[PDB]
Parts: sequence; C-alpha cells; structure tokens
Amino acid sequence: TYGIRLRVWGDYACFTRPEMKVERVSYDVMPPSAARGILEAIHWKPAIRWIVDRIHVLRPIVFDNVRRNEVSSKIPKPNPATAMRDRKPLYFLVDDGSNRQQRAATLLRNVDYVIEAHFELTDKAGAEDNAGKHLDIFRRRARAGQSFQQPCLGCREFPASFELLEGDVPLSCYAGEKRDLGYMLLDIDFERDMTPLFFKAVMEDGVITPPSRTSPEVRA
RNA sequence: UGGAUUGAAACGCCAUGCUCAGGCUGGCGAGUGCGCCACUCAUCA
Repeated sequence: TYGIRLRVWGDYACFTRPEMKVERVSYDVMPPSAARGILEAIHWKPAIRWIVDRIHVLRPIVFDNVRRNEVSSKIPKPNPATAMRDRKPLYFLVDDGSNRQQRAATLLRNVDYVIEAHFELTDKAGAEDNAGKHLDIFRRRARAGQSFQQPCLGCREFPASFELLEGDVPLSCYAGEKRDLGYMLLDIDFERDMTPLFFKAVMEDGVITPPSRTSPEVRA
C-alpha cells in the first residue's frame, strides 16, 4: 500500500461527542472513526479495513446551534400487545406524549478536511495482494465521484462533498499549535464493542491518530 | 458491503385592531394719481 489522501468538505458537520449525545455538541474536528466511516462509504469490502494516520484541518472551527423536533425514547412496553392481522396499519406516536424530544445540535459549519488512510488485510482476505486492487478501486471511485452511498459529515442530514486529493495538502488555517483538542475518541472498538480514546499527542496541523488496531489505548 | 457515538427523528395544531368622533365659529384690498407738450408729404416732368 501507499496510502491515499481524500478531501472531504461540506457546509454542516456533526461529529458528536460521547458525553453530549442528547443535546449534541460536536468535536471541533473529524475524529478517526468518522473518517474511516466516510471512507467505507466510497469503497469497502469485508476483506479489507481502513486505518487513518492523519487528518488535516483546512478551515476555521465554527459552531452553530440547530434544534430539531426528534423522536424521544421508543419506550419499552408496559403491557404486551399484538397486531390484529399480519399486514395492517401500525404506528409510532411522534407528536403526542413524551415522544418529542427537541434535541439541540451544536454542529460545525463550513468544514474541510483531508484524510490519510491505508489498507490492512484481515481474515476473509482470499489473497495477500488485495491491497493493490482495492486501493486502486477506491482511487477510481474517488476520482469519478462514485460511491456506495453519499458520504455524510456525521449525521446523514449533512452530505459530504469528496474529491481525491493527489496534489499537496492545501494550506490549512493552523500553522502553529494554537489548539490541543482535549481528549477525543479514537475509534469505537468492535472486538469488545467498547470505547478507546486516544488523544495524548497534541494536534499541530494534522491530527495524528494511532492505529486503532495495534494500540487500543495508552493504558495498554 | 460490518459498524460514521452511527442508523429512525414536523415546532406542529389555532387567533378582529376592534367599537366612534364637525376643523369649527368670524374678517373692506382699500384710501389716491394729466399720456403729456410738439412735428409741412413735401419739392417736380
């Protein structure tokens, strides 16, 4: 493999924090998990996986508030019930009761990122050269505007415009370390389905994330 | 074609600026003042 740097940008974005999920407050930047999820919406096969090495932030960080009427708890049943016939009308109250939540998103604006990513090979590989074929298929798809689904920027309410960046990583807005980003999520683990969080090295120009598949945490 | 702390997620239903009220009651544009004085349609077949 050689790595590939994709450019992804949009008007809105919401990479929700883990704490502030009900009244969403996004991270300042795209996290590695969201980035890999963007990638797997352009090309992905169960033979490969995506790892992220860097994420370049090319624009100011600017927040915005948008409240939406949203379904609340789909509350567990207090009394079991069954439909009168097989295929007939059944519903969900989205306007009466406490089934209207009005969640307030503190989502980003006018975001622009460049993701560096690579190709490991897992079980169900089939061969040891899958990296080349799949990397080149993804490159073709990025160039031709093709995709399995329109990538989002967090939620599907915000679609991501994506191009294949083959030139130099363009001028960013951050040339000296005036931002530290705190302590972010690395990538939701699925071997144990837990939350490994990584940030122990500052963000200088491009967030330098460790591979989620080798060092799950500084604890280990 | 697993998996973007994701995927599902109206701020939505309704509401008179109404009822009525003189811009009225009266007040000279008036009192005076030369258009005046003076000038050949002439001289000739």
